[PDB]
Amino acid sequence: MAEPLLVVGLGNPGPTYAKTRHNLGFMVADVLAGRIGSAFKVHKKSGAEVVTGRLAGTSVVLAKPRCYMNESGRQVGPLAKFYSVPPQQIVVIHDELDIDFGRIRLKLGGGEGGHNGLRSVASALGTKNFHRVRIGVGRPPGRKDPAAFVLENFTAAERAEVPTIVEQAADATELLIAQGLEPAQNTVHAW
Repeated sequence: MAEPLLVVGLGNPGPTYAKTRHNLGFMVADVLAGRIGSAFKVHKKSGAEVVTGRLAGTSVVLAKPRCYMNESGRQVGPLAKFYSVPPQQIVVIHDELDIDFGRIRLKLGGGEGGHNGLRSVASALGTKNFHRVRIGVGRPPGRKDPAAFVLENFTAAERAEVPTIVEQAADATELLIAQGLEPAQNTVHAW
């Protein structure tokens, strides 16, 4: 019993892109893994960044693509096969325009803000079914698609609810394994 679930953290390491809101995966996982007693291993290929930590009780594998979102779908595929884990019931932390910054929504689907980061993985797996966690970053105001704006942001307003996301993300991820998704998504909708 107790198979290591695959937790995918969406990160976009780039020249100016490593300082954006697209680095959620490895930026948030850093502090939570450090506390539980977990170090990150660099296995450059499909497992560029992986940490095995156990929250709630069961040990899970948190993988972060250190490549661009374009290449993200190419990371999960081979990695899943190594540990013989089904890439169906996976959780992926990612930023989306679905809601404003402060609260988050964990939902299964892919067609809002980060189309490529959704498409890359969805098209590679040949299906959706992924229940990803969407961090609300708001909808960048403009006559152009947020696609262009979300690649470089410096809005002090996003910083105000950063601590709020931290507490929610760290608690919800553990409670997810502890009981289920309902208690978790109810809490992030309550606070």
